[PDB]
Amino acid sequence: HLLGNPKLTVTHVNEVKAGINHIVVDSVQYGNQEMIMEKDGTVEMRDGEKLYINIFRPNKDGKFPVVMSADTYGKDNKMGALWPTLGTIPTSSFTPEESPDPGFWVPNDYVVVKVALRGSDKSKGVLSPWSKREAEDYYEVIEWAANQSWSNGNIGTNGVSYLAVTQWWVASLNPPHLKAMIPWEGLNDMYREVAFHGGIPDTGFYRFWTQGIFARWTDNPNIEDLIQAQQEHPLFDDFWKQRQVPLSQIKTPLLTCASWSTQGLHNRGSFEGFKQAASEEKWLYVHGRKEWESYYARENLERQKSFFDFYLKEENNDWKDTPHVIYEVRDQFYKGEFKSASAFPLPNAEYTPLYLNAENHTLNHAKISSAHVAQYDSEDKQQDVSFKYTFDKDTELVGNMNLKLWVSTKDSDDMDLFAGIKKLDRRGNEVNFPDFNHIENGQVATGWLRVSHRELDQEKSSIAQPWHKHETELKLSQDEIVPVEIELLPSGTLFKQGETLEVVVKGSEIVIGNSTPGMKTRYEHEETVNKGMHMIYTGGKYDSQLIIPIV
Ligand SMILES: [Cl-]
Ligand SMILES: [Cl-]
Repeated sequence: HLLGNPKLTVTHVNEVKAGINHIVVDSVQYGNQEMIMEKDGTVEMRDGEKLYINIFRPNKDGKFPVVMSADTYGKDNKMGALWPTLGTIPTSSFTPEESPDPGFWVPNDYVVVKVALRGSDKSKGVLSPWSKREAEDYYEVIEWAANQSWSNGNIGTNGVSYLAVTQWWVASLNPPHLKAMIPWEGLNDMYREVAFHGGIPDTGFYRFWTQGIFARWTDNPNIEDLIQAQQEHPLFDDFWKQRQVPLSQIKTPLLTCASWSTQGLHNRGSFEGFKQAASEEKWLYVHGRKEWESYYARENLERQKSFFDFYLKEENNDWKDTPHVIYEVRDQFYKGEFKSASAFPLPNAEYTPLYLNAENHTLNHAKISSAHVAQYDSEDKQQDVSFKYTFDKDTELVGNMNLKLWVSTKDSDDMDLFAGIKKLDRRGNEVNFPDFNHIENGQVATGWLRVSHRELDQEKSSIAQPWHKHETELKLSQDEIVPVEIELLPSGTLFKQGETLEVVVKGSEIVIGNSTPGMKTRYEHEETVNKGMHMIYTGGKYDSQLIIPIV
C-alpha cells in the first residue's frame, strides 16, 4: 500500500503536459506512488487575472482535505557542489523548493495544490511579493479549492520561506475554508526583517532575492521594483507599513516553525507570528539546525501530518497533547537538547541585566562604579570591542536579549552598530552554530541598529526586546552621548560552567563572509553611515548593560 509499486517506472517531470496526467511519483517515504496530476489548472481572480496551478490527487473516488502552497518562484521547478551547507533535503521530483511533497501527502489521502501566484508562470499581472494584494489572490484560490469535486472543504496551507510569508499574509484575511496553517519559517514585516536590519539597508540577500524574481519571469513587465523601493523608503513609512502583516487578525489553528539559525531573515517574524496571532490553538517548534533540511526530515513531516490529520481530516488523534512550545537548547553545532514550555516568551524566563565595564571588558552582575569609555575604529573591519562573562554554573539562555549602550561618534552625525553574542568554550575557543544564510561558522545571536533610528516604540518595547519606531532619524551632534537599545534576535543556548558569553559591538559585520562565494545569499551591509571612532560608554551614569533571558 504505502510500499508503492516497484513494478512501475517513475514519471520524469518534463514528460508531463498540460491537463490530466497519471504519474508515478518517486516518493521519498512510500516508493513508487501513482496519482493524478492536473498540470496548468487555472483559477480566475476577481479582476479577471488567471493564476495557474498544479493539482496532485489520489487516483480514487472521494473528497480529500487539501494541502496548499503558493509563491512566485515557479510552480513546475525541479547542490552539494554549489551550496554544500544546505544539508540533506530529500524530496520527490514533484516538489518545488520548500513546498509540500505530493509524494508524502497524497499517499496519505490528501490533495496537494501548488499555486503559481500572480505574475508567475503564465500570469503576467502585477508581481508584488509579500503584500496584501498577493494575499487577496491567495485567499481566492483557497476558497476556490474548498468547492471542487476532489475537495472536502478543508484547506491547510504549508511550506517554507516565501511559502510561509504568504501564509501569514493570507491568514490575516481569515479565509473561511482555511482550517489550519504551517508557516514553516517566514518573516512578516519586510522593513524590520529583510530590507533593513535596525534601519541599516541590506545590500546582500535582499537584493539577490529581488533581482532573482526579476530574472525568473523575464517576459513580465509588471514586477515590482523592490530595489528602488529600498532606495526611496529608508524609514518605516506608508510603503513599508503595508508590508507588515496584521498578525493579530490571525485566528486559524497555527503550527509555527521558528529557527535559531535564520537570524537576519525569517527568525524575528516566525516568533512575532506565533506571538501575535489571535489563534486560540497555536504551537511553536524551534530548532537550531538547517532550514529546508528540517522541514523535510521524516520527524517533522510526521509532526505536520499529525497537525493536519487533526485539523483537516478532523481526526481524533492526540495532537492537542503537544506542548505549545518545543525548543532546542543549543550546546554546540548539531548538538543540543529539546525542551518544552507552555508559552513563548518562556514564562519562567528571568531577565537578568549584566553590566558592561570598558575598563576590563567584562560583564558583571552589579553596576560599575567607575565610568569608562571603550573605543574602536568603525571603518576597520578587524576592529571591535568585547565584553565577557564566564558562567560558574550551567546556564540556559532562551529568548530575546537586549544590549543597552551609551554611544557617541565624532567624525559623523550617525552610527551603524553591529552586535553579536558568541560562546567561548573552556579552552577559550569560539563555539560555532548554524547561522544565516546556511553558514556553519555562526555565532549565538546577532542584531543591528542605525543609531539615528534609536527611538523606542514605548508601548511595544519590552525589557528583553526593544521595538524601534523607524519614523524619525535623530541625527547626532558630536560628541553627543546617547542611549541605544539593540535587539539581539531570538536564540536558545546552553552555557556550561566555565564557558563564556562575549558581547561584541562593531562598526561592520561581525561574522564575515558566506557559504556561496560570489553569490550574495547572506545579508550584507555595505551602505554605512560610519566614520571614525565609535565610543561605548560604561559604568557610572552610563548604565550600559546586556539583558539576558535565563530560563
Ligand atoms: Cl524572551
Ligand atoms: Cl510597528
